[PDB]
Amino acid sequence: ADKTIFNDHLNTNPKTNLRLWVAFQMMKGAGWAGGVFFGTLLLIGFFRVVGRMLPIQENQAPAPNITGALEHHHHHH
Repeated sequence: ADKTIFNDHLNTNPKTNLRLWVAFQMMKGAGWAGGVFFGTLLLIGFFRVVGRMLPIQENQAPAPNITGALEHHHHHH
């Protein structure tokens, strides 16, 4: 009893190692990297930009304002 209806041991098996390597790389790589990067960036990125309107404007303007700036060029003199 040895090879006949037995085998026993992993015997390295390149096919098994290859699948394990690719599986881990794809899972951890695509999942973690792609998941967190693409997932978070897209979620928080798009939501934060559209929601908060970060890109320009924001809400107001640190400028004194007072009452706008110029409705259509005026002159009080």
